[PDB]
Amino acid sequence: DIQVWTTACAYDHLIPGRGVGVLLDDGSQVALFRLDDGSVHAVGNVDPFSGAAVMSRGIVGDRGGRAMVQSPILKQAFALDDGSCLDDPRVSVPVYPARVTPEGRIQVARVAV
Repeated sequence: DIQVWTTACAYDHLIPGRGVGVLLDDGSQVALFRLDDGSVHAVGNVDPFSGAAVMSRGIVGDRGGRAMVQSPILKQAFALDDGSCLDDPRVSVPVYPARVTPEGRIQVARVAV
């Protein structure tokens, strides 16, 4: 595995709970969120039911303490940690490594060979 990092933005430019769409080096589309605990999480931007590129516009919440985003129309919950649909175990979005560098830059990786 190699991680190919795309720099999203300055940490202090992302408001907690307000997702943003990020384009990775290979064209993958990502929904990026910062949470109240300071963490950043990147999941697939495409709703896996409708194909709508709108996940970044979803509402961040909790399900039994577990951080999630609800898709905008269909209102289905996806865990931010592993991209699993919490409402339908057979469905998921991809999850992408996401970090904040010591200097305060948010990056998102895709994994390549």
